[PDB]
Amino acid sequence: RSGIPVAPTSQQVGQMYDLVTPLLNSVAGGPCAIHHGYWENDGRASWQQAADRLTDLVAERTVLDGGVRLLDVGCGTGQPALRVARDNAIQITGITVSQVQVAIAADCARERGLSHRVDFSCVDAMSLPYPDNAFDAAWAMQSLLEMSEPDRAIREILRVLKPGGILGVTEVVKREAGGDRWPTGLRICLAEQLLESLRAAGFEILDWEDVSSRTRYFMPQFAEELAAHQHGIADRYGPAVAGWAAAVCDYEKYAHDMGYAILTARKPVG
Ligand SMILES: Nc1ncnc2c1ncn2[C@@H]1O[C@H](CSCC[C@H](N)C(=O)O)[C@@H](O)[C@H]1O
Repeated sequence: RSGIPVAPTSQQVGQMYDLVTPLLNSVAGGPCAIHHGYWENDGRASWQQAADRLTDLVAERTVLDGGVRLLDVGCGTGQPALRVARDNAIQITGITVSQVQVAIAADCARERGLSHRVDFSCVDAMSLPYPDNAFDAAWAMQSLLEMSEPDRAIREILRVLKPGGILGVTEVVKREAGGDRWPTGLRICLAEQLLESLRAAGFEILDWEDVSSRTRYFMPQFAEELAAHQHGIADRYGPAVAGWAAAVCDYEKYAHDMGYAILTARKPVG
């Protein structure tokens, strides 16, 4: 029944990422995935490696052939798009509200020799410039819950997908109804609420996988990485970034209530 509970504007979100990007890159050792890792065992792989696994799982579910056009909704620094573009002859349109991320993503594309397959733009997902029925597939890897009006973005994605087009969504969720923003600033949402918003917009749900048991290593491991780079965060990156950093390192107060969802949905055929 209930959908995504519904905040910062898209410009404000872009600004926050403009500010925090250099810190994330520093922690990661370069432009990085900005999503949780997925582990096969008891947390052995680095979070970067585990994040690449998540990317690969999403690509498996969404890139069904060569020669398709894919919209990466909230593309971060473009690292996941470029990972997939290395080995898939497809066209990815990556959109983000952060001009810092656009610039980094486009440079990375150039450096890697992948700009024939991937391009990046500063575009608000709540208002897409694209015609109806433009894309074979889409990703929203931890982007929908950052939006002021996620339902609006979901309807736009449905609009610009072709009939039968596939959407893959990942998100940090409240694992279960037992026991509103997380201390990191992320909107609190159940996977069940995300599903209901997708359905309500007109998507067919193909699959939901609750993978909370595979991703639980992320917050502790990323916090430890962050803590190494924590000196002078407030003076070097600004107080907003310092507040966010403090929240991540405070993960023991809340992360046990978090889980993770991989959703596959499609625009009805026609
Ligand atoms: N309204 C909006 N329109 C487009 N992108 C948005 C948006 N609100 C937030 N985002 C983007 O969503 C991303 C969240 S971080 C996820 C990044 C990427 N999908 C990854 O997996 O690495 C950021 O790039 C942020 O700028």
